Amino acid sequence: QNITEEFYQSTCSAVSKGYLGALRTGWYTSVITIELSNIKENKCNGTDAKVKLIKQELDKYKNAVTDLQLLMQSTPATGSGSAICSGVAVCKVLHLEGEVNKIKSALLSTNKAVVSLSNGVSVLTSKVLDLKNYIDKQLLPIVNKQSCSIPNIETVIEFQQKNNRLLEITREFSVNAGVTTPVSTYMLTNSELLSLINDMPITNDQKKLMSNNVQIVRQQSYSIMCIIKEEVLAYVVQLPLYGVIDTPCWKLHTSPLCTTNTKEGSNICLTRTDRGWYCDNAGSVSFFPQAETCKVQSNRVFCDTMNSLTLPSEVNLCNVDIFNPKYDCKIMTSKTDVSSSVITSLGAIVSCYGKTKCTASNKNRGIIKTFSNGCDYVSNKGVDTVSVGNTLYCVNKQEGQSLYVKGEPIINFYDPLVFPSDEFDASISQVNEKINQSLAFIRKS
Amino acid sequence: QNITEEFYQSTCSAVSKGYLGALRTGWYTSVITIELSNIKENKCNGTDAKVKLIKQELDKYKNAVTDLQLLMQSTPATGSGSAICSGVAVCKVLHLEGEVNKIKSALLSTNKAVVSLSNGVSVLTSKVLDLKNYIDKQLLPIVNKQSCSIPNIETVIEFQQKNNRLLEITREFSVNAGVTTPVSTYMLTNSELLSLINDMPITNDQKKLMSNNVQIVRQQSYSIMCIIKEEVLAYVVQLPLYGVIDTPCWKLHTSPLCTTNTKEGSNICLTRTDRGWYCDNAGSVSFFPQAETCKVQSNRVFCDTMNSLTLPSEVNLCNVDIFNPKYDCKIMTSKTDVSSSVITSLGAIVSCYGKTKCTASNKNRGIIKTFSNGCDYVSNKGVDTVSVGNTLYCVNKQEGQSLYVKGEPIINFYDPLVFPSDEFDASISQVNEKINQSLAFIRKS
Amino acid sequence: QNITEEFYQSTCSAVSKGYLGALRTGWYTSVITIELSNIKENKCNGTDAKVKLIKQELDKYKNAVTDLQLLMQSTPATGSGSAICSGVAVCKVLHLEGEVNKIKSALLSTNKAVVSLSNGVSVLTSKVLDLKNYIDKQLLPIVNKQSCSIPNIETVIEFQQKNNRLLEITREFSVNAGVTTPVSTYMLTNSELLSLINDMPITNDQKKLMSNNVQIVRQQSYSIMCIIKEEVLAYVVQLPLYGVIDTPCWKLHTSPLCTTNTKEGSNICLTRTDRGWYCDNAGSVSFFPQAETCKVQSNRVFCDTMNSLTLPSEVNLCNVDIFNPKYDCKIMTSKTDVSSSVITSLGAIVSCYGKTKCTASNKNRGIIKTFSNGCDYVSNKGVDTVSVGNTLYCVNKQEGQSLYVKGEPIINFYDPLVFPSDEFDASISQVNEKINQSLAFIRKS
Ligand SMILES: *[C@@H]1O[C@H](CO)[C@@H](O)[C@H](O)[C@H]1NC(C)=O
Ligand SMILES: *[C@@H]1O[C@H](CO)[C@@H](O)[C@H](O)[C@H]1NC(C)=O
Ligand SMILES: *[C@@H]1O[C@H](CO)[C@@H](O)[C@H](O)[C@H]1NC(C)=O
Repeated sequence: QNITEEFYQSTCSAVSKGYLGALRTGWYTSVITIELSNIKENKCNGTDAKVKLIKQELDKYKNAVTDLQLLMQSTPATGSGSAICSGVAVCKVLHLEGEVNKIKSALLSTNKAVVSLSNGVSVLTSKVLDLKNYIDKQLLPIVNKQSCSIPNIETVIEFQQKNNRLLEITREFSVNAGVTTPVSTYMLTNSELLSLINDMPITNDQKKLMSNNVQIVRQQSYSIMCIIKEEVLAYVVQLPLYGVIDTPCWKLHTSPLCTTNTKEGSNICLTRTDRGWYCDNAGSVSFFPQAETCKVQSNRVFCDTMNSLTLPSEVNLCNVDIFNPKYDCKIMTSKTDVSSSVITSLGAIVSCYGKTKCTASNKNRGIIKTFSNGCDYVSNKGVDTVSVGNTLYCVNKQEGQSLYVKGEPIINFYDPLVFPSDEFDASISQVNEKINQSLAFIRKS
Repeated sequence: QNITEEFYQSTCSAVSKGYLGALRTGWYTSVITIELSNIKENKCNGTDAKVKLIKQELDKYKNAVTDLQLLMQSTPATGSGSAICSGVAVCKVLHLEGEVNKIKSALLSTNKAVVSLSNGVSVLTSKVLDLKNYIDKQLLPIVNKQSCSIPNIETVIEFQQKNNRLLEITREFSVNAGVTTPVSTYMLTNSELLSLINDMPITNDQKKLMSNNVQIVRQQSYSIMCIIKEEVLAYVVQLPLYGVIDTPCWKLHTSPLCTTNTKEGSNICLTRTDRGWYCDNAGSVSFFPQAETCKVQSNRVFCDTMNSLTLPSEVNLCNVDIFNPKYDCKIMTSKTDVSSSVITSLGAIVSCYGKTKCTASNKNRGIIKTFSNGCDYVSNKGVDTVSVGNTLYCVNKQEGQSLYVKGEPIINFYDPLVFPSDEFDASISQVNEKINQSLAFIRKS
Repeated sequence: QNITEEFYQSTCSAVSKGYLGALRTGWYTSVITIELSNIKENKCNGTDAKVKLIKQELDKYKNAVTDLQLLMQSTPATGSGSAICSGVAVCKVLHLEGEVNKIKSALLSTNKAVVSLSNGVSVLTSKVLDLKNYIDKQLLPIVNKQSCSIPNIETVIEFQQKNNRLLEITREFSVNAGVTTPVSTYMLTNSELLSLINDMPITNDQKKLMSNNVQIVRQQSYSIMCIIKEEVLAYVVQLPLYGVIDTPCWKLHTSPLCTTNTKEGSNICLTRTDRGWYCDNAGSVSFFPQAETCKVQSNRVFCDTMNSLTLPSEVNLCNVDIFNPKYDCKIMTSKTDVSSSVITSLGAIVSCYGKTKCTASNKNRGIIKTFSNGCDYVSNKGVDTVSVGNTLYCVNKQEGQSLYVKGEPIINFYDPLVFPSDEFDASISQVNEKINQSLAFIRKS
């Protein structure tokens, strides 16, 4: 809906609210088959140029098959094993006798079909390429006589086009040990992906979500290689199921908060930690510390709970009262006052320290705001760029309302002499405990 | 010019000087257009193989267009938004009525043309592919009658070649949400890029710089997707403008500096921080902490100020006097004495501790130097490899002069009992303050 | 052989044993040549469509050559220079007069041949593509008369197929500054790679190792561009030599170990550091801290000593007695008790703290184990998934024996009041020294 922001002058942090999250909680697996032709090499008296072209492209087909075979003889472990049991379980059933034969029978007359496998799983199977019909109908009469028949030039071109997708799939499955992500258009065309979404047990509102964000769905999908057996190449595509929909989400931005004394060696700094994406999830908050685990489109966020930490909902109270006893808000300390800026969703935090020249400009008016020393913020309303030293950042021109929440910077409530200035993973109450221990050591002395 | 190095035995660090830097300070945007053909699907009585091949490749063209359309209906946010306002501003003008019509008129007779847009911007527009002329002249008489005309086999091949670039551009813009970097040869051929450089408002010496380093220019460029409207596919290429040229640059190398006592638990360590690239920039120093933000060719360095910190020029004094009061030189402390090596531009720093077997060899002479415990350095003059434990590093055979600056290791000026051994972001004066506080706690006790 | 595991309840860590390692200790270089045709552009009266197609593909060949030339005029430095001297040394010899002429003579009649170069190096050279013979025999009579001869349509297609590999090689060498890794099938086909392995000075058991793990070999190989000179395009492929074979290897898994008091602010935490792969190597242990430097297939591990640290073999004693004086086992401390899990090779460590809902389920039985607060472990025998908060991890279904080594968690031997709770790189004896210093400051007070 309406994206809003709140800059907290006291902690040098901003919160971008109003995003609707879609969290991955399940997987929907589907079998993608390619019917191949078991045609060991055949040699006939051949010289005409069309026959040579056919045997060359046919040799590229034979090698793609032996290569997928050496990929499946020994399958190297991947860093994705913790996210693919759903699909590996389908591949293990397919290796059973008769299971590849069932899908070969269901897709005998149609391209798409639901097939009830062993393990009681009603999976949706599909056949995106048919090389067995093409090689056996158009090519075998051409290489399985005493002397080769002459194929027309249209067949030579059509076979290079059809065989291409097999080769590109073989290239991707080979360089990535059978597990590819994102799922490319070679693994699944956009036309095949949307029809696959349409044939899923999800709400009509959920099909609209995935169909309008196909690139994000591709980036949160996996393609797993199964088996080459009985003239069938099968591989599993693991598509995301978003069990959490339209959940409130926000993004925390933090920047160093130092004191602005003029004598070096007398300044202390604090920075809030755990910046990133937060989403309400099942009575708790799902936090995403890595930056690439959440894709954003407009007001919408797509996260994977695979790379999240589960925190109590009281973690949001670091945003309204950082000194609040229900949650131990985390900070880091240092004496490292280098100027920097963070481009938020609707503005910019600027931490200006020392002699750094910090400013905010409009493209036609020029410099419209000069930051003094400390931590400050400017909205995107009327601002295009922000300069810190020799670096120019661009402000997001997204529509929304910014709110500047005035307050005394909390770094000023701390005595420099007893401050712990090198904590790398501390907490507000931890630092206070270090101050009580440094104050007991001076009373005693 | 002449690359030189200075190893500082006192701080276990080396500085590689003599590089000439080219820092990105601006962007030069250009519009790249592809004229497409609005030919909704047309069906005629067709069976001949050439007609089938044409309709298949034509179907691949129709899907590439609907896919670029679903990419532009909802454009996902990227981590590059802080670096692309220059190009997003051109796309927003193109969405105005009449603006795509202007560039369609300027490139009616020629491929390249400067076009004055709204917003007073004289951008250089180009038309690298013409599918509207080819489909409407060679293909439409073939599918827009009662029965399809038979196209010759040369047309079938020429259309698969021309249509290919559209498909590869669609693949890259789709998997990357409309923003690609580096800019591939599909987005812009080397022939098109060099002619685009030649037609820029830069010095003759600056065109020679970018033309001789096209791969680095590609790696520091962005390709942004604009709009598909009125049979025109437009996308913006953002090329770097190096406002800083031939500026002095240097690279700092640091390695842990420990004491070499024989009893474990009695050794302390120090390591200089902020290793990376430094360049003189507008009265200050631009520091690049990330390693991949600066590309090196010979004596030349290409950095992006987007990922830099602006530091006072006194930061260079950590290299000549680390105990110097004008700048608080930063260090890290530990008791972690593991042997390691750093390959510098003209030699190697070796931090040898414990029982580790450290050496420097020549390919035909063998081991020519055995390092004892502590931090040392060897030039590339006569040295090919350096071995630390079970690891063999290769020495850069670049020509230059190395200078070994002798001095007492500063770790020896510190008493172990009161040393702070676990600081992760400290400073020379900070550590001295921790020593004064630990010395007041023992006087008191 | 048999993969086994040991979970140590006292330190919240697990060790996966039984892997056989293959460590890279050497390089085997090979020259890959492509004979090109020096045919500056030639123009004849041309209009027929086959001639146009030939000149278009020929123009793509001419540009691929000028592009490889601008790549070799100025070669940008790469982060791989410390691992490629073996191949750069072959390129420097090839630039000598007569050296490219020798390999051009040895591969005049055959595709593969061993060639003794200057520098006494008996390298294996190969010629994977012949464009000089094809252009000069099939194309030059077509563009080097007064008017162009008409080539048959088979030649037009065969030239687009042959020229393709040159263009794909030019694309990869251009975007990566002459050094590519992994080595793609365009640089070296699987058929060419296996024949290259077969012709190497290695044991019959070592050829079987590399031939059965070609994708891992590709990922641990480099392709380096040499020179374009006298109608010859040469580039060096650096293949790994595994000097260490069948060496014992193990993987250490660590998870935070906190106390489980009910009052926040009274809990302390410890986590073992240096998680990753360890292999016995030449009387010491080769440790691999980065996760991507070791590829695993079944019981087998493939590491590169380029990114390893050499540690004494006593480092294994942190696994049986962490309080052991022969090695100072490393830990990190905090007060950061967030629940998490680590999927091991044969089970899962679960660090459950606070109100987090931690469990282990079987697909058909449901929740079979509920973890209480502290650090615990569950084997893969009967367990499919493990849930921590809102995150579901998948358990590896690999066969092996797990051993739960019971013991009191060592975090309970520490008094909270004097514990150092913010160390980021500490050691067991270091922390004890901080406790002795905090105990002297309270006796004194
Ligand atoms: C520090 O001492 C004050 C004084 O009584 C007390 O109120 C506060 O709770 C103490 N802080 C901690 C973190 O124990
Ligand atoms: C530590 O004490 C000495 C003794 O007077 C003083 O000279 C020095 O400046 C002090 N160091 C710091 C960092 O305050
Ligand atoms: C701390 O003091 C005890 C008491 O004598 C001693 O045994 C121990 O070795 C000391 N620890 C360190 C790390 O010096």
